[PDB]
Amino acid sequence: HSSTVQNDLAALIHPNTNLAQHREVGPLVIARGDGVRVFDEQGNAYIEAMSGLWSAALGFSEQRLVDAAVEQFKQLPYYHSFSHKTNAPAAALAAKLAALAPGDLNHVFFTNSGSEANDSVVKMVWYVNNALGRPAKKKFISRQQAYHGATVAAASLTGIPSMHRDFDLPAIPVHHLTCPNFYRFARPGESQEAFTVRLANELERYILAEGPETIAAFIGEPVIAAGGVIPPPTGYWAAIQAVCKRYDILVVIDEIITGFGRLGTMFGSQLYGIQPDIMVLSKQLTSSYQPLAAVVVSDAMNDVLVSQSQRLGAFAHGFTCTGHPVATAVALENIRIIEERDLVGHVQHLAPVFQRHLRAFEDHPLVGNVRGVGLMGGIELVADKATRQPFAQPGTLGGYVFKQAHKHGLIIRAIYDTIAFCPPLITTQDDIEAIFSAFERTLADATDWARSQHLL
Amino acid sequence: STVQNDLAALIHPNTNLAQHREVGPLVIARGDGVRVFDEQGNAYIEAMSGLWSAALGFSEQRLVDAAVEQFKQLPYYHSFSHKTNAPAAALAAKLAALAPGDLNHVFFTNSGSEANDSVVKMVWYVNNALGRPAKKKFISRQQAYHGATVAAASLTGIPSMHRDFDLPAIPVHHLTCPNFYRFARPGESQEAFTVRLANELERYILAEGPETIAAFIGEPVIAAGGVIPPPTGYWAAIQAVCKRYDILVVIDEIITGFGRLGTMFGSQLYGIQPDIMVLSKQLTSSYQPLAAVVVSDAMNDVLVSQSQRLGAFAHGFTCTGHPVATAVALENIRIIEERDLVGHVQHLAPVFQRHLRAFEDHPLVGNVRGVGLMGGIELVADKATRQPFAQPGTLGGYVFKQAHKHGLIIRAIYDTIAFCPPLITTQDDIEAIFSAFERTLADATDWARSQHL
Repeated sequence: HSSTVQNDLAALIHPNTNLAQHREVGPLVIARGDGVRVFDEQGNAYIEAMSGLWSAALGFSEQRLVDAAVEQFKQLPYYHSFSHKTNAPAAALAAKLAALAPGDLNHVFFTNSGSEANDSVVKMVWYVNNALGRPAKKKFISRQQAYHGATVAAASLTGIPSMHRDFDLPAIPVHHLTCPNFYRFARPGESQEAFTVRLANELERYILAEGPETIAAFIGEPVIAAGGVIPPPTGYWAAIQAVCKRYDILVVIDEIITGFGRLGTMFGSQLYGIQPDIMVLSKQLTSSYQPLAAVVVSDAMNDVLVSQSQRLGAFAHGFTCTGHPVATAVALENIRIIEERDLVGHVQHLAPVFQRHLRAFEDHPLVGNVRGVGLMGGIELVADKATRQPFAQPGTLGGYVFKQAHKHGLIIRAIYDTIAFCPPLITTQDDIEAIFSAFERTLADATDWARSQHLL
Repeated sequence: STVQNDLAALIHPNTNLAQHREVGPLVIARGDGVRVFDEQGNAYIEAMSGLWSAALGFSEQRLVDAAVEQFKQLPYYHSFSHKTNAPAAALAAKLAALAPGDLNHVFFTNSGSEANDSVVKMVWYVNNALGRPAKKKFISRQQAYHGATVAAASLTGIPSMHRDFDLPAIPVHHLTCPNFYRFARPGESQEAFTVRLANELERYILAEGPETIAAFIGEPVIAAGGVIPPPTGYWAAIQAVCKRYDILVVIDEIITGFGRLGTMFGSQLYGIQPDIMVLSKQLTSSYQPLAAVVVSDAMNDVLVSQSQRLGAFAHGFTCTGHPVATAVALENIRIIEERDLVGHVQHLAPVFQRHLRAFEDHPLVGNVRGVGLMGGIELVADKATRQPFAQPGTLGGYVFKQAHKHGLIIRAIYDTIAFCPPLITTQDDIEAIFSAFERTLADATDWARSQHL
């Protein structure tokens, strides 16, 4: 027990942690960062194959981000954006994001987190529809296994059952479509194109049952990340958009994870041909070196927001650190770096090698499914490959892989019994070989451990 | 280029977005102690510390140094799945020690809004765990401010924050605003007002059913709703009622925290023992986005017992416990303690309050109120009848704009002028503030005649 461990154990409530287990096993203290690696307090190295929380695009020791922070700290360490006040980095970053975003996504509202951002979206949509004299048009459509944040509103949009348990969620009008997961929900011999068609029919039937005039918006990640790295089936996004367009339902695309090159395009929306009305960004926006998120909205949306100020006085919504000069300065440098080094290009060239390494595990006895796009992938472990069936208590094996991978210098994320990989954009071919080498040893240990636990 | 960029692409918080297209932004470029400078080089005394937040002013190098030091070690890591970092852990322990009572467990967020949102979820979670599914309603107050997320803004009780947002969206009741000047009956004492306010709460609980009411939330002093200190005895009475019906007491110190009222926490000044305390703003002087929820041992025990059967506390933000933001909070608090800035406020408060009170007999001023280094000057149309103006906020709106021409940034809360200067404010700064305000108020007296009110 070091000073940090004693302090942690006394006083710190951990997010997304088994708080009871935590009292027994205690924390793992991370002390230092170096490229795609982080080091614990004892000096052990770990390849961070998840970029932290899908977030650390430029790795854990990019000096240029520190420099951008330092530069801005010396000018103006803090000011707000209320009552017409602004600062240069926020304004520049707004314009940058307006330019990068497809279509007429040209207006930016800043928050600290993805959660706050999605919460802001819910409020904006309600506000807009009230302004347009459509009081009934307020319901959001999401999907099972979606993740959209942790505030009451955002977590309501979230569709992972464990994130709702005992939190009285959803607490706002939300309907969750089935998870677009071909491996799990496709019928025998059904094509992806046919699955897409059923998924789109599911959406349309729901709209018609509820009444289109009651449905304001659809929200979705291009690829479902925290829900188990589930890429969409072929044609999914074109079908979903066509239905939304037919019934005047806003399309809200959550690129909190997919944004800034993760899928081999700057935004996942480009890869899947999505034209959002609203796009939400965070994480790789700053490599999480600073808390920042952005809501980008259409000119149409913005026009309604503005027309509301005409009759209501002010847009009565904001956070203290909305537009923080340091956080936005860091985002600007982060984006400069991604463009200048063509890291989107790098991902396109690295993706096939990353995916090939993933696919290598298809024929493993424990592996039921492998899936991935760009530089994000998942390996789902199952009890029986024939019946694609999960384990007695899902997450037992994944939980073990998560712990055991540490002993081989690897940090991954277990989503129940799916192992997730989302390495930094600066990952090299050599880093990939190191990751999967370490994972192969972990999976060997797991194969042993699973037999002695009589799980298979 | 900043203005063109702003006008093209930036949706401003808490701004008239239509007016913004016409007048455009004011670009703030540089900071120096209690001053900020625009792009054109004009100086302004920031008598609001930004948003009640910049405790150590706008150019404290030690905070930058703490940030830089931490950036070079570990610029980012998360606190999920048992992971931790040294600053987060140290800050948790520090806050656990500073907080009164058995407030010993800390959960970190980026904002006050997220923090209060977390509180709502924690309370619901705990009551579900303890087999009380109906016990979920929050009690707040008119003019309260608790944040801008759907849930937090629902707790907020400023009507303009709800307009056209379909809020509240969760079970909440708003008590009358504890504002003696405004809502006392003729010749009523503060002690009597408090008694009615406490009775109001109790009778509401009994009418709704105590088994449906989970928690009370309140700022010790209502800040954003118009710098409204509680009436005498208020907090003792409110606590007694809450205790009687097993209603959690949640104290929002997002603004009052870290010396603002002349004690480290406002809870100490007013003898409040919270079950839950919420902190932000002055926690980092807003140099980094950070907030903290501090909870009792009892609360925490239930959170822990839930992990035993659910497998996880299924709540978190990416930047929960951010090593840089927490590092900065630690240094910020170290600085407040080392310089005894709580002590500084105690010695400066009487001078600050005296300067405020000087305006009591001004023709435009109906009421002056304040505690510690927070104050408000409420402008009215008639001092006799304590009556507001035709459209509230017209005069205050003018004072806000006009003060800029005299190098002063304040905040207009409708027609109440708010003052919340940095903890590092000096006696000289105070004289400069009120000097500039006196000129502003003179301009306002002229402007009010020509507008016929």
